[PDB]
Amino acid sequence: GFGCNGPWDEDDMQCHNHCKSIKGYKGGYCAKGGFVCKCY
Repeated sequence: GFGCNGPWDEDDMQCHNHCKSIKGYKGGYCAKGGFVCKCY
């Protein structure tokens, strides 16, 4: 979700911006074959 819609629809920036809006996270990217927005 959050832009991570598989290896043909992998919007890392959308995920990153989603993750950065959550207190305590620095960023994010698509993981698990493009299907998971992973925040860090």
